[PDB]
Amino acid sequence: NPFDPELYKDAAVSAETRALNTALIDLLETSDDNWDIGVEEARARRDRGEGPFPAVPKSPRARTIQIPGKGGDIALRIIAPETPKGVYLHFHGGGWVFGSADGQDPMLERISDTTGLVCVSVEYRLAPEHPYPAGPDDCESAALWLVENAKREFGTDLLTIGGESAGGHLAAVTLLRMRDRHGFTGFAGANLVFGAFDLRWTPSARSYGNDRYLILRTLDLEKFDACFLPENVDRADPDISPLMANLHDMPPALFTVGTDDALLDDSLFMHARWAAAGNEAELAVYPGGAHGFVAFPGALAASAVQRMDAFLKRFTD
Ligand SMILES: [Cl-]
Repeated sequence: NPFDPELYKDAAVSAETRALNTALIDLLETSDDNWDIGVEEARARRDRGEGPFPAVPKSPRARTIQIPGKGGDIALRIIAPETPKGVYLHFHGGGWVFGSADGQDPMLERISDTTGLVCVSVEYRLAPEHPYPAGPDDCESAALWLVENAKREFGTDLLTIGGESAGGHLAAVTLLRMRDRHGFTGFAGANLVFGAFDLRWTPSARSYGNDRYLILRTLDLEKFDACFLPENVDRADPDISPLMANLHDMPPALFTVGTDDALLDDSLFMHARWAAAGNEAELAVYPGGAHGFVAFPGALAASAVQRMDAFLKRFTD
């Protein structure tokens, strides 16, 4: 199914999806570029709800747990059911530069209500103020804290992980760190939503181009790279590009991606290697889907959401 070539042709893109993408492109090309206004101003504009996209409401159910990290306290954002059936450890996207733990409360609340999972979203340090390995260090600190304390805090030891884009990257990096550095392979499932797994940039990431500002341009990836990775690094390092890693004994994973995404190849490649290492692996490909398409209205996003939430719910009983 996800390798049906028809899935990748223009004909498979619904009228609704094409129209949404066209409007998003226009919206983004009309508004000031984030790289033109600079990082801090771009964050500040999103903060006061002034960005291309309308602000995202915060849940009154959200509460915060400060845990210790290498660079100080790390904020863990919590949305919990009355009786948690497990934990969803979540990492926001934003190219290791933008986004926040409190930037997607509606989604987290939806996940928690449907799955019965307590959602824990991590405020990991952001580049370029705090380049690699700061972000990954904080995500590892969170995962470690959960393994140690989830029973006490939430009355459960069932752990899942997930994230969008750079958050998907971080989810994979964190899984591999927990296995390699701490001998822990106890996560039950991984929700990897259009993540970046090869920071050398896969073919589709290099060739997507900038002529069409559909959420994510090749330019954006190049800028994220410059912020996140010091000159000192080797992008082939498995801690930097999880696609390069030995993937043995990883949890079941769902890879969710649209065909109109610069990072398409990242999900296709990571899926293939995930399966080839002997793990359970599902690839869900959505025709015409933009990068970040699951946040938008419309039937295509709704279908991806149903699939992802059902995937997470599976690991609870
Ligand atoms: Cl066609």
